[PDB]
Amino acid sequence: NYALSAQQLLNASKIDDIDSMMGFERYVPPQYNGRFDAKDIDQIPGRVGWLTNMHATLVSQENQGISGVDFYFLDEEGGSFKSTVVYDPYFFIACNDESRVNDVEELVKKYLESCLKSLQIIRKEDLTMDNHLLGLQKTLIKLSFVNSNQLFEARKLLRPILQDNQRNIYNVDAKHLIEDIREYDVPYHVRVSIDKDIRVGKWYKVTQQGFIEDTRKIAFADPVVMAFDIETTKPPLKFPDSAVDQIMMISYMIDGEGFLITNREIISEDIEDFEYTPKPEYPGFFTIFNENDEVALLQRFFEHIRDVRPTVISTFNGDFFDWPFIHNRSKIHGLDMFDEIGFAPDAEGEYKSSYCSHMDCFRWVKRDSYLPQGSQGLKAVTQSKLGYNPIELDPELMTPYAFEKPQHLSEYSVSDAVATYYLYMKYVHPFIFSLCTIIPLNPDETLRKGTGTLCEMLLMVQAYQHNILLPNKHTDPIERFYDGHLLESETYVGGHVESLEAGVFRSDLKNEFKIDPSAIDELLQELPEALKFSVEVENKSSVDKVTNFEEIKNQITQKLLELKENNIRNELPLIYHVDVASGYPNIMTTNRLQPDSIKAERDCTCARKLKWAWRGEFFPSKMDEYNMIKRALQNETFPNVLTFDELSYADQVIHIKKRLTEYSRKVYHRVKVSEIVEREAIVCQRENPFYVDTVKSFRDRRYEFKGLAKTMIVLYDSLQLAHKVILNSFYGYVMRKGSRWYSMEMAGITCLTGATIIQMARALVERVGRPLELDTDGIWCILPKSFPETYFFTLENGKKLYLSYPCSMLNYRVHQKFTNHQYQELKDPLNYIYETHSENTIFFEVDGPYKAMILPSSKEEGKGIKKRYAVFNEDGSLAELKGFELKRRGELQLIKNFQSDIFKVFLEGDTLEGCYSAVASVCNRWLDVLDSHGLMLEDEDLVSLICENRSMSKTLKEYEGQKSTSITTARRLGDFLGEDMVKDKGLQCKYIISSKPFNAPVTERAIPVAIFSADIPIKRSFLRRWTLDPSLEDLDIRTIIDWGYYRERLGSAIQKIITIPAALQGVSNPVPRVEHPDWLKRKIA
DNA sequence: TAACCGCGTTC
DNA sequence: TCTGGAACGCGGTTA
Ligand SMILES: Nc1ccn([C@@H]2O[C@H](COP(=O)(O)OP(=O)(O)OP(=O)(O)O)[C@@H](O)[C@H]2O)c(=O)n1
Ligand SMILES: [Ca+2]
Ligand SMILES: [Ca+2]
Ligand SMILES: [Ca+2]
Repeated sequence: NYALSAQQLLNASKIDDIDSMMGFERYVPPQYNGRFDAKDIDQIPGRVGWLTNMHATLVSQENQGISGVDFYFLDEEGGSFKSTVVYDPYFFIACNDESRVNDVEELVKKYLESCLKSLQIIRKEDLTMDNHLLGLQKTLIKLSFVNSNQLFEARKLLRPILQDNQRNIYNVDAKHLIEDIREYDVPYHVRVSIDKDIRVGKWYKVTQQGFIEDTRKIAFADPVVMAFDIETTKPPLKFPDSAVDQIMMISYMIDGEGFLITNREIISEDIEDFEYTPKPEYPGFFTIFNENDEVALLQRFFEHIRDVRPTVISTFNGDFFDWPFIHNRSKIHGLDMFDEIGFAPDAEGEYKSSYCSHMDCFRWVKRDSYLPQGSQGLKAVTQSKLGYNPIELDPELMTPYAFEKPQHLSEYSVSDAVATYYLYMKYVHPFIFSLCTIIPLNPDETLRKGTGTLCEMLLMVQAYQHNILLPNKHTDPIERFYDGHLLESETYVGGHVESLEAGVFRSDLKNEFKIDPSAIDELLQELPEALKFSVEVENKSSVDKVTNFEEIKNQITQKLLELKENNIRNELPLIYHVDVASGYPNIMTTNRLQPDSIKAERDCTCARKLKWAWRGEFFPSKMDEYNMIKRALQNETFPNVLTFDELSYADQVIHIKKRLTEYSRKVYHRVKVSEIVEREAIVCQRENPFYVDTVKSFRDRRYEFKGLAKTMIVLYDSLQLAHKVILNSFYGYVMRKGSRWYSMEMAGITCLTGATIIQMARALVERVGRPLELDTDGIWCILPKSFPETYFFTLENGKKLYLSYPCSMLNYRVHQKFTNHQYQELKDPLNYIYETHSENTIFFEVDGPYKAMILPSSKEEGKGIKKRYAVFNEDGSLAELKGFELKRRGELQLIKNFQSDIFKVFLEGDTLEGCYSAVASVCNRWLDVLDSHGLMLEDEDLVSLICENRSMSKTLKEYEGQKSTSITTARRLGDFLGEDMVKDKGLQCKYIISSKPFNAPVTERAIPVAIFSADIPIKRSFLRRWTLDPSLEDLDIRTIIDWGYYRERLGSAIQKIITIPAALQGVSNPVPRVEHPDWLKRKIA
């Protein structure tokens, strides 16, 4: 009813009251009936402020509310204010016929009498419309409304008329010309922010005309920024519960000033003031508020937020723990957190306020940090991004340390707060607010929304600003068939990966090369052109201004000629990485790839016929058994009591696929059948390049960031990764569900074209050297030391121009075989003149030379290991480590600690055999611990090394009908500590494999490690039940551990990184205590 | 055995 | 409701 506007107006009245309490009274700008000129900004009457936030709202006439957006400002005088803007929400109607739009308009004027406020004829460009490249536009009816509810009230009324679309059959209505509705699902506050070009993070003069952007102001304003971490009482071996657990202490930092509140009914002593300063750039003075009760703690917390009026509250995982814990504690205690500090949970359950953004730094880590999930806890993030190791305390030991050593518990509390404040200010604050200047979202949404949604935001701004009609969101095809088979998956062949060699490759050991002579012949033929290519395209200069071109040319010709006569050679190597820079982006731009450019047979040489690969996974069942399964389901009854037809089409196909899955598993002994079909698609080179240019803009931006190559802050590159996070999702947005611009064809052209390029690079490197590993756009390789390497052109300006022949010899061939000579661009739009030119932004980059690269080998004959290796810089430091369990989250700590200790030893020795002998000494030492059943290890160190931690993605209940060590652990954790420990997601499952039950699967022998920290009577009872050994009396873990399972695991690793690779390099087993697979035993003969 | 799955990584 | 992609290692399951 109209009550929705009453509820929403009552919310807006309490928000206004809270805003005023926090210093955000509404500012109405002074009247001026004079002209608005940007140069007159100081003359126009108004208020100037830095935009920090923005929220949609409902306002009254100053009977139903009017939609608007409050904008929250920080003024130059240190104060603050908010200012509202009113804007009628709207969406469009498209027609089937443009000669009868007025007939359509009349009908809509009557059906939506109680909804419509305005109606207007708008013209927009439709990229799906014929001859739209010659100026043709689509006519639309723009329906406007007072507030957002009346818009949704219209959409509810138009759904009947849309779903329908009687007379004598023997020889139209105004309702049947309504085609679809467009731009109906744009979030209101985004619609306003886009139409008015208003962005958080920019300065404005709020005037009665509008917001006047003040480009003179360069820096951000300085908001009051606050961060806090809460520590609570925790049941031993169990998780905390707001229902029964109190808050020990809240620790927080306002603007570099640290504060700590203690609950004196849980904290055993009044704590005196102290300081925690980890690095001198992170100063932590801390003042303590030793309050007696939790009430006095929650109230001091609330009173302090009201005092400092903070516009940014930062947390670390505060949406899941801190905020809902404080909320529940305050509700138990009669406090209403909303009336206190204006904070409350929203639909997604996160905690937000109107006057203040809540910045959970965990959301930044997960999305934009480019950190492995095994390093996304606060401890790791602090080390990698802040540069110190913070205070640590066993969570099993926080609750009792409240009484025994209170100061120690407090030292941990401040540590969490100091890390969170400075992590926010040095990383999340600059990136999020700067991203708000280009993305029409408030800080809360810019921090949390998926990168795919950030891309749609950027693309919608371009579409609106070129008057391009938005496409509706993609609707997923519920069912699709191939050759009569139900497809369970449609996809494209993506990156090309190749393991080519394993073993140890090091700059101080010679390698055997066989140099194709025909390869050097070609390289000599293309050398002159490719050499001009380096100065004029790679370096953007002129061969005439060079002074050493022929010198360098002759020097390169010699090294190649020698390697032509002297083909077979045994010399020291050149370890190199070669990668295409912004590869997938540049491939799309070079080829002018955008979803609206992919078209089928149409009148529309703007061909760009490009190839992609289609892979389909279909049920082996034919359509006839599909119908049988359907009819069988129809004869069945489903719950909500519901016939199969009463169900939604999607739900029906879920059922059909499930029963079809079981039928194929029996009758066909399979579930899916894969078939790869090569396909071709047309890419028009004259389409509106709004998508292509949006990617081009962000790519050129990241080039600048990377161009900040320093040889004192490197955080510049800490943001180039940010541009990459957006660019990568620009390639993925085309396959995203619910996308407005979708084309599998475009994503497949990008992948297949990239594979073609990387295989061309490999095809020549193999004829000139030895390629080691290849993945998507990169190639790890070793080249002879006598191959032409680095050269500097001498310019008449005294300038020096880099030249890596190995790179430019490939770049020239790329620009010779993959250049788009069909790129067309609008020269003069007034008379529609298009001009064609050749475009190729695809370039390779080089890394190295590197001291050492270690590549592991498979346990299966012939196969290699992909996406895993270790590289070392010439100074001994670790350059790259990829794939190994050391980095991965939750692996057997023994393998992680063995790998950390083993890789650095691959640098010692003066021969390939001596390297393996030194690395084997470390292997035998680890084997000694496992064969010593941990005799020289403390029981604590042994559990740490022998425990494997796994994170259950979902809840145990959703894993029904499935067996896993994580499931068995979580089930056994429930039987011992209650069903409450298995309620939240992300359950970390720490377990140990037991020897008994003998002859039993590993999954049935996963004992949770928390049982060994339990009471001695509780220990035996559950161990007995889990070993199936009633006689059990000994409980030393050394007696229960299946030392053989752990020895086989250590052995598998030794075989893949050392023994089997050594055999492929000719060396004999360097760890005979680890025996070779039988196939390798046979090969030695 | 061959086919498949969950997790967490490299692109 | 909100929601970028595919290729790959490893240790387990099932029938
Ligand atoms: N999280 C990621 C990382 C990479 N890619 C894809 O992998 C391609 C190549 O990977 P990479 O070389 O890491 O990306 P580039 O953009 O080429 O970056 P760089 O300049 O470092 O080579 C990217 O273009 C992108 O399409 C992706 O889709 N998602
Ligand atoms: Ca904490
Ligand atoms: Ca790349
Ligand atoms: Ca790179």
